[PDB]
Amino acid sequence: LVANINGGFESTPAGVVTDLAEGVEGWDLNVGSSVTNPPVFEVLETSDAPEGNKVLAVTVNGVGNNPFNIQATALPVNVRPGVTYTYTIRARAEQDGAVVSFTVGNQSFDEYGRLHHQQITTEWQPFTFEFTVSDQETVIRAPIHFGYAANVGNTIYIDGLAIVDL
Ligand SMILES: *[C@@]1(O[C@H]2[C@H](O)[C@@H](O)[C@H](O)O[C@@H]2CO)O[C@H](CO[C@H]2OC[C@@H](O)[C@H](O)[C@H]2O)[C@@H](O[C@@H]2O[C@H](CO[C@H]3OC[C@@H](O)[C@H](O)[C@H]3O)[C@@H](O[C@@H]3O[C@H](CO[C@H]4OC[C@@H](O)[C@H](O)[C@H]4O)[C@@H](O)[C@H](O)[C@H]3O)[C@H](O)[C@H]2O)[C@H](O)[C@H]1O
Ligand SMILES: [Ca+2]
Repeated sequence: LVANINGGFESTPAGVVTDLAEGVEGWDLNVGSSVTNPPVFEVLETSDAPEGNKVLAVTVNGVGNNPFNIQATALPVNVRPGVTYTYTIRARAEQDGAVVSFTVGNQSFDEYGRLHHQQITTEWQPFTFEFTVSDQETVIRAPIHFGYAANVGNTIYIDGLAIVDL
């Protein structure tokens, strides 16, 4: 059982994402208002997909006030208080030098854990951490943050988010 839905983008038709809010089931891709140069989100069919046939590509053309202004959040993430989950995802970038934070938190924005400010290379890597649901929440979120200025001009690819009981 996986806590998150559509973790590998296989539920979504290929193409540029034109409905950030609802166009990728299991995810919210809304952009913060402080961003003035829009990013591009695209579900890509590709033979190097770590799983299945699709990945999500995020082209960062500019940043805003906080790195969370360019983001992909998995939701809902269905969990149980007390349980420790393993988070795993695959990521790479068009150019070495990209930076991503992989986070999990509640609908209050309190975080349970993160992998902070990770360097992303041109080759796929698994990024993994454990976290415990430490409050009473059963429906949480998994925000991925791309809006670091180091990413401007780059494209970050993600696939295979799986949040699983340890
Ligand atoms: C967390 O602290 C980090 C710290 O930032 C690091 O520097 C450090 O080393 O580690 C700690 C954790 O151990 O920071 C989170 C934000 O991180 C991102 O921005 C800051 C940057 O330094 C960092 O690199 C980057 O990853 C923060 O979560 C954010 O919380 C925002 C709300 O903040 C309040 O409530 C939670 C409290 O903890 C804070 O003190 C309060 O100010 C929240 O902002 C809201 O975002 C809305 C949009 O949301 C959607 O898009 C962004 C997605 O992240 C989100 O899932 C989507 O739903 C917007 O509409 C609101 O107006 C805005 O307030 C951010 O979404 C959330 O990511 C952690 O709380 C904090 O512990
Ligand atoms: Ca996939």
